[PDB]
Amino acid sequence: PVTFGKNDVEIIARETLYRGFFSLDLYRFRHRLFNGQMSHEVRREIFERGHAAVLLPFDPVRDEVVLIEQIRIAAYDTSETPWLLEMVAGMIEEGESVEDVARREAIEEAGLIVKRTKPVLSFLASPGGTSERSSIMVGEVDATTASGIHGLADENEDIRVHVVSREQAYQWVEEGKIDNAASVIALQWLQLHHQALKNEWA
Amino acid sequence: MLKPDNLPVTFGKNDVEIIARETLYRGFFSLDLYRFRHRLFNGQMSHEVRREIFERGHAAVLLPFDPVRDEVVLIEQIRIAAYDTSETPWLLEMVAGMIEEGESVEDVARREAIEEAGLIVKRTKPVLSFLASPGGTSERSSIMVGEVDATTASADENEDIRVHVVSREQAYQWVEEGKIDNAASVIALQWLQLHHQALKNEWA
Ligand SMILES: [Gd+3]
Ligand SMILES: [Gd+3]
Repeated sequence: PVTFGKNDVEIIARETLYRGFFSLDLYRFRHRLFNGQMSHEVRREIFERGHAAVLLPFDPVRDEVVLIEQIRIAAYDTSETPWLLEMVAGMIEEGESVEDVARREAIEEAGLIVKRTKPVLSFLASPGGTSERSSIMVGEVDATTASGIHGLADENEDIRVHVVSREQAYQWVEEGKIDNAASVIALQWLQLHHQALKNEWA
Repeated sequence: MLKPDNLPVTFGKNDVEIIARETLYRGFFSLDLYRFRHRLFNGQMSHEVRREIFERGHAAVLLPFDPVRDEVVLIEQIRIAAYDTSETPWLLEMVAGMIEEGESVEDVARREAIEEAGLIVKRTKPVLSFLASPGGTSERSSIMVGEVDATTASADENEDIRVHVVSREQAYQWVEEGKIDNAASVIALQWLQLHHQALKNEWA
């Protein structure tokens, strides 16, 4: 399929336009046109904010899924509410594995202890404006042991756990009641592979 | 009075308030800074919270699908941002384009289908709209499946965009193996692998 590779691109230079907690970078480069020639200097503004580790909490026996609720203001302007139904996830720091970063966040965010995890898919949220990459992973868990609201909240990441059936969470995806990238993919992947997974596990 | 809309979530837009939006940087793509407060699940009010948001505009995505031949039309194209975490910045994607004032999702989809793939979309169908990374971007992409005729595959941006026609099954397998890892394509192709027989019957 794809022809060209990293030797077909010459990155002239990069710059940081802004730098707070997250940075916005500038990539200047030239590449192979599909007709064989190189292109002029091309410019692209790239949002650089690290890579993500995701984790789909799935209870094989009960055939349920554990969802995480929280606010995401970014969603405000194009959704009925900034509060979203999500998967477990954290930003991958220094030299951490996605597996660990994912199991570590399953305790913190949903108070669950993942037992047996399996990789799903690794995607780019939007190659057109951000270098961010997400690795999903499916994780076996007992829905029954989820935690609840925190009396003394984490205003940074204030979370409310939601436990629903596998089949339902999926309809919410099809219904548009679950529209963040990580969730839709993971849940879509589950709908296509659940029967095989319930048998492999349990 | 009129009853409140339903929410599969606990709080609505009325439970948070956006104090302001300072601006960190501005290009054709801006980086804004939201300052806001909101209810916590413990029933209390949060102190002021600041968050950097990549304002990137919103897109229109189209999945070129040939029911009768059961093929899909892909677009190959470079996306520098994948350089650092991919073996190649050249990705296989769907027909997409930015939606701007006075334009409907279906319009951009139909327009971009001709200038990127040189295909003429017949019947279209709303599949699903998703948020890329609500934790740092406001971006939103709406998807549609476009009834196409793979033989008609062509194309304007040809030196900047190469079109590939493959069968549904081969495309999906490339998502499974990771040869297709961009959100728009992954979400689209999975949806299709779950509905094709019904879509083929519908457009039959
Ligand atoms: Gd955390
Ligand atoms: Gd265009």
